Amino acid sequence: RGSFVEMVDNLRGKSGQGYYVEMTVGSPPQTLNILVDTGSSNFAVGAAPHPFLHRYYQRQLSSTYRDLRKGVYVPYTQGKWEGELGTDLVSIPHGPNVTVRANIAAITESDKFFINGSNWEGILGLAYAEIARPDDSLEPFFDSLVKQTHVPNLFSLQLCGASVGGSMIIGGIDHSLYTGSLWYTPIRREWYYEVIIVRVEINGQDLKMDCKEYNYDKSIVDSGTTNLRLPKKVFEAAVASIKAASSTEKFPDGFWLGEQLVCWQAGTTPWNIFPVISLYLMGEVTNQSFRITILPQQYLRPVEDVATSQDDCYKFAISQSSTGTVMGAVIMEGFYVVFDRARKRIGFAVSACHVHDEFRTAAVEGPFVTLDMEDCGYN
Ligand SMILES: C[C@]1(c2cc(NC(=O)c3ccc(C#N)cn3)ccc2F)N=C(N)OC[C@@H]1F
Ligand code: NA
Ligand code: NA
Repeated sequence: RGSFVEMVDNLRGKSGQGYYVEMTVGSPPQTLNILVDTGSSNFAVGAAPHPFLHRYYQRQLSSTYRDLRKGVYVPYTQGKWEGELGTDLVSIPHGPNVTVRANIAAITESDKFFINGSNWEGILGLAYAEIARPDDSLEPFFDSLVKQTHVPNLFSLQLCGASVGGSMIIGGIDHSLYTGSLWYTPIRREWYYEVIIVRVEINGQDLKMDCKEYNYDKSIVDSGTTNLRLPKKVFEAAVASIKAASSTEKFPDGFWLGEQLVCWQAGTTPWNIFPVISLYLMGEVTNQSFRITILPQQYLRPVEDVATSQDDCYKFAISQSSTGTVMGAVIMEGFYVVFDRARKRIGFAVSACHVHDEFRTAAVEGPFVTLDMEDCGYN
């Protein structure tokens, strides 16, 4: 408990491409890099020679592979994959020292799924069976891990943004990964890691929206999404106060819609004209909340692949949603995030590694008094 040196620094990534962990599947073990995703629930790996893939799972080489004789077809909003279900022995080399028999979807066809130039070739869905494909009887990896071993039913994520890195602590919390105190918000329902946002401030100014709007139709914590996505009506209001707060420069409207980059002369980004964003989350106690605050260092993402520009270019990375609030890598990179499944709660603490400056830092502060927090949840 509290100290897991072998697991610190076990994540890697490139900006724009997510955070992956090394895993092994089958006997003898095949090493694969696997995207860590708290917004889905299937363990799914490339299992054929798609040109974008460095490595893929070769079931024929594994003596402990068992076929389930069932296909799975998984379309997303963007992209899809299709695959064949089975089980096999799975370990995490920089993880707990155990091996478990997990479901694996061997991906045999995909579209707009793998990223060309990325270093990962599957996904580890860490959310709950309720959203597993094809249905909730396909037990997710972390459920198998907890059933089969003595690993405590929790994991924690420290995502360090821009090469990126971080730590996934499986079965525990490592106190060297955060400063000050953890504050917990209840998991409203076990499917996604769904939470409830009770108030939103831009530079300390309240948006003053009916709080149910913040959670329409849910709010989730998702390591497999880069952006902070906000429900359309909330995004319109939040961009409007952000534009106002940042008045002392003017940008094309396109910038705010993520339709254009903005660039500055290297080493001169004026962070200070951009406001901080705070989300108050439902706390553990009736009428009690806490707040997390992120910086423009989190929501202005650097874009390297600008082979038609010389300078320091950024994407505005808060965007409108039709799926509810998504607290993606934009939120998570400020924090050490504890997925405390055993107590159905998610903890946040200021990350010991988040990107900040001399004037402002990401922050997790409480308690605050907030009434009618149960009305904020959408039904
Ligand atoms: C399974 C799914 C998914 C995620 C990804 N995720 C990614 O490419 C990706 C990229 C950058 C960052 C960051 N920072 C996180 N993830 C790719 C394909 C997918 F297919 N997971 C989530 N959470 O959202 C969309 C999709 F459902
Ligand atoms: Na157990
Ligand atoms: Na600490």
